[PDB]
Amino acid sequence: RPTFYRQELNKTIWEVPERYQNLSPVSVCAAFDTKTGHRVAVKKLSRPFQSIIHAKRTYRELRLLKHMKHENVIGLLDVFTPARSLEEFNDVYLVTHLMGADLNNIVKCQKLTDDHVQFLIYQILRGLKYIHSADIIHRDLKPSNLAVNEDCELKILDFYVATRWYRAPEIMLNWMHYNQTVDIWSVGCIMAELLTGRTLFPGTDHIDQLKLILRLVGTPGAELLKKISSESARNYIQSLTQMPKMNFANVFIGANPLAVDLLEKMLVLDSDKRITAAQALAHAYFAQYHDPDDEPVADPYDQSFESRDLLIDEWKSLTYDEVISFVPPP
Ligand SMILES: COc1c(NC(=O)Nc2ccc(-c3ccc(CN4CCOCC4)nc3)c3ccccc23)cc(C(C)(C)C)cc1NS(C)(=O)=O
Repeated sequence: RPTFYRQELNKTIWEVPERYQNLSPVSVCAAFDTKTGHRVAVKKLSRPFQSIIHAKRTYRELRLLKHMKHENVIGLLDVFTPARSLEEFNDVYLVTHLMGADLNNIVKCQKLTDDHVQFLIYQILRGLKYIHSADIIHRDLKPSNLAVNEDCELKILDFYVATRWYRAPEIMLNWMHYNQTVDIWSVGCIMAELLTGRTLFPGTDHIDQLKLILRLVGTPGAELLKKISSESARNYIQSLTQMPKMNFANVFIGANPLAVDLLEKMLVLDSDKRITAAQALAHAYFAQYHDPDDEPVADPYDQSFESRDLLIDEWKSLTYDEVISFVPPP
């Protein structure tokens, strides 16, 4: 067992191994990992076991993070707790490599080259293909959840920019039966923003969001309309598509034609018709980076726990097991 030390950061108590030094708030903390000389990000979970909902969420994140092993996806470098036993186990600390900045603090400087956009979007899709192959959906893809380094290398993460502006319409209409391309829609909005410099759908409330969206991708067609069980929902989406339509070409004039073609494939109202991460990676827009032999999928992920209703203490023990069973990668 390592030797921990306490400290208070912004009225917040932090107890971590001496290994991590110079903690700095960024709850998350940036630190210097003495074992490697590299800067890392340390995330302390709020009140992990305060409720059954928190407990399961805590477990959910540890398991998922313990399984993520992809260049373009946040990975777990270390996980610890000051508690010497399950009895006193009450805090969880997770560690990952510290990244330079968000995709938000990188667009507030100047419009990126089309080549720069190709590379960034390619990495998002490469990461997304991986996460999707583990039967996992992000649901909150946006610039603030994208970490990029000095080498323009990207990693996808989730902080527990406007979510809604990158949110898929079927989610704001509460159609509950979301498919993975819900993330592809977000990617489309992101890519649009990187190419034009501006937020594609800058809505106030979600209603305004929906309206802006439908005026661009068009009124729901017959084919999509038949898959909507609810009649009030069927009518509602139609009521929201009463604004003077707009076209793609127009909104992305100037951009690489390959780029606008891909956007027309991501920004499709009917989620069943959106291109997938895998297909997208093979799009000619990415001819320059695409490699069928270096776009890995994930090992089968066991999330049978999701369909479980257990007591807090059960979730807490399972989580504790995961903490002690952690073995750092090479
Ligand atoms: C919320 O839990 C999830 C996490 N966890 C997660 O993202 N956790 C973390 C998110 C963010 C930082 C972080 C914070 C700040 C900085 C430093 N910033 C970098 C940018 O510049 C400013 C400073 N760097 C990293 C972390 C650091 C250490 C450990 C975990 C961290 C990841 C994922 C995907 C694999 C699908 C993406 C899904 C969920 N969802 S789930 C399992 O619940 O379903």
